[PDB]
Amino acid sequence: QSMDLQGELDRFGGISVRLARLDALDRLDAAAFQKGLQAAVQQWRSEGRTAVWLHIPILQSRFIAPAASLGFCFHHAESDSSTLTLWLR
Amino acid sequence: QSMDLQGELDRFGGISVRLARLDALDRLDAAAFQKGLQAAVQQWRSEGRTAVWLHIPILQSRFIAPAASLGFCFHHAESDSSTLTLWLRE
Repeated sequence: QSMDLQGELDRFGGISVRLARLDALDRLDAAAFQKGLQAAVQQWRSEGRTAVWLHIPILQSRFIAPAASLGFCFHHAESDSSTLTLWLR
Repeated sequence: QSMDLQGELDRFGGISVRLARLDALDRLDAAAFQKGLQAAVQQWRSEGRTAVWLHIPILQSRFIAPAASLGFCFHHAESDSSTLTLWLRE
């Protein structure tokens, strides 16, 4: 198998990933994340999820560009974190 | 012989740095940017500038965490770019 992103389903059929839960110790390599996020996104499409949300603390921003390469864009940012989203259907 | 960050002086005595300008070909190493940013801020602080605003296209987000390590925080982030800031007047 492969990387468990610990996605939380919301009431609108969407799914949320927080990097503070997934990589609590800030030890996760960006390329490995890209690989896990790519595989997760493929899975979440074929189960008819509506959207994916990625919440990324500022010091963990290494995860943004690889997410972006997969379609994610900025929704908003607080001073110390950002939230990215990918619309699915 | 420090790296030129190609800062743009605004009308309020602050500096804008735009990664679309500084690294148009998307070839600049994140660590090299950090070292250059650090030095640039020393210079800007010494010359009494107001603040720094960093504009960073989304695919170039490797530059954020290093900026953050020097005290920058998000100002705004939407769509395919984000903006970071560091207030210099203490």
